[PDB]
Amino acid sequence: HSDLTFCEIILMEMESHDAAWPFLEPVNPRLVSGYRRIIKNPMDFSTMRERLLRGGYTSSEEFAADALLVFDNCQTFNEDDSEVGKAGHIMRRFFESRWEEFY
Ligand SMILES: CC(=O)N1CCN(c2ccc(NC(=N)N)cc2)CC1
Ligand SMILES: [Mg+2]
Repeated sequence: HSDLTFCEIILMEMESHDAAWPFLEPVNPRLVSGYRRIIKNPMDFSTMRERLLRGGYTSSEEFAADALLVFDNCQTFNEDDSEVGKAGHIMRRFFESRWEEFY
């Protein structure tokens, strides 16, 4: 239990973060040329939200794996100096620092 309440806090905080806009909804491969081919396990904050609300996280580590998948994917598809990439670095650093001051 106590693991999952910290997941709620950090996901709520990532959901309302300024730099969260690229990650709130699943990427739409129809709009994003080449995303289907490059990103084999897409992940986003609303899917983590859907899974967290339904209970589908056994431990905080599974939650963290999805979080890190958001930022691993962001770095695979977007150049570091791109507008989405810059947002993603800000979000990844945010997650990592928040996660470490809980564990
Ligand atoms: C999460 C991720 O990797 N995404 C890449 C594709 N997305 C995107 C949005 C806006 C621009 N820029 C523009 N002028 N339309 C480029 C790409 C957003 C999600
Ligand atoms: Mg990693």
